[PDB]
Amino acid sequence: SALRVGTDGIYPPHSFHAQDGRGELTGFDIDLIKEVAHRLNLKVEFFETAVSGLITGLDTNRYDVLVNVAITPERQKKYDFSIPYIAHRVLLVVRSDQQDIRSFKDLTDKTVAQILGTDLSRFAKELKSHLVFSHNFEQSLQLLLSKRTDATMIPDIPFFNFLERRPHDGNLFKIADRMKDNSAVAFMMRKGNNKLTRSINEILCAIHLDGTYKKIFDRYFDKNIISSVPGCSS
Amino acid sequence: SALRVGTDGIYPPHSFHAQDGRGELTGFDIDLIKEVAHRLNLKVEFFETAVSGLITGLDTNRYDVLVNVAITPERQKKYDFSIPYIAHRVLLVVRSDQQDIRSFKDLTDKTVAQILGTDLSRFAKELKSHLVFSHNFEQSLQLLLSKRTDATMIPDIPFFNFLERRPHDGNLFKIADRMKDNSAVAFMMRKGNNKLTRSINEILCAIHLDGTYKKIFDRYFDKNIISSVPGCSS
Repeated sequence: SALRVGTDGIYPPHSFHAQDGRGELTGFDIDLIKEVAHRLNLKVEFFETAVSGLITGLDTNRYDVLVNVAITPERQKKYDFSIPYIAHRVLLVVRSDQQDIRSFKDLTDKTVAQILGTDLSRFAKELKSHLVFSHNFEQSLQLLLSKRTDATMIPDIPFFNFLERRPHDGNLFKIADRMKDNSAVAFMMRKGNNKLTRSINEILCAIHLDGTYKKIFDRYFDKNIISSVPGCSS
Repeated sequence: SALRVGTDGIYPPHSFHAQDGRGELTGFDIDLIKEVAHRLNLKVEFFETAVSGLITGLDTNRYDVLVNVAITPERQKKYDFSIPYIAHRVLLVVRSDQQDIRSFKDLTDKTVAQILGTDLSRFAKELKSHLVFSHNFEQSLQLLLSKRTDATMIPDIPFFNFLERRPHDGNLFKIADRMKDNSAVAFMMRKGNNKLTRSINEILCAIHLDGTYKKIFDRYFDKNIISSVPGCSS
């Protein structure tokens, strides 16, 4: 019996292909949902889709779980989430010599790279920024480097992953601003299978309690920069 | 229409009576669930009940939500939880001149104060401590100070609250040990109460986003000492 998971595998360190993009799907969220599946005695099956098509596949029952989804009011009304399993902080990233962008408000009438069909893309359009649509976070940062855009709103997790992979490029960017709060991130499912949701939850707590959560987290993130969520009790 | 909430009102800063016992119910978790009920146009009705009977009362349908409950896999199997709204850290507290307790393992054959029917009382019993059952955290700590017990396992929130009330007392206690992670705390409901749980989650999100959570949190806690949990994103 299968746990069907939708992802886009061009998003290190969440979901990506080993061997410089040529081998097996791996990443924090990939390893976690695999462990979840393993402990539920389910066969995991992955299905890879461009981010703008991820929620559609969930809606039409092509798969049953999406990974690394930020909880928002509208999504909570329409879908079921797991307990949060990580938190990210939205950053405003610019070239290191940029001077006229000091706040999210400053993005009005500036050129900003975002991913089509994402909430940060929606935010940028609402600020009356000028969008250039990228296919993932690596490309948003490349568009920023190359001067196609003057900023990108990007969560900390993929930004710091880029600095870890490309340290000599780090000096070309700076954080101009950050959201005042971090954001809970969870697995997202269609409403109406409370049973699967409660099962994933119980298993996520088990994974915290036995040290496996910390193992997987420290494989992919630096604990001094990226926030974890609380553990559980027994 | 009512939201029935079970609580024991002798647990500052969570749930306690104003004017040293004579006034209305107040505290962090009380104000929070009042705010949630208010946004749902529900009248709250509180059912004061000793901790040993809180979960019993929920099972008995005497009320519909319990506040300040630690998530455990054994509870996640049997009950619905809201998204977490705070975290605590379990501390092993002894008198500052206690000599032979340096780890939870050292509690075997020690006398320890714990609250009847709690998970931490169960853990003390598993360690083969000798149990002195206490009626609440204040009594746990008073048992310790008066040398009627030699330890108590207590979460940081009520332990700091005791010190805030007694600011020359710092040096009467020491923290001998602490759990390795903090512990997610949520509202707990009967299993299958999925529409109430979803409503509470939506309202908790809304509270995090409009600054209400921060207002309530800061009324009761020192943000440098007590952990909050991640925010929801707009």
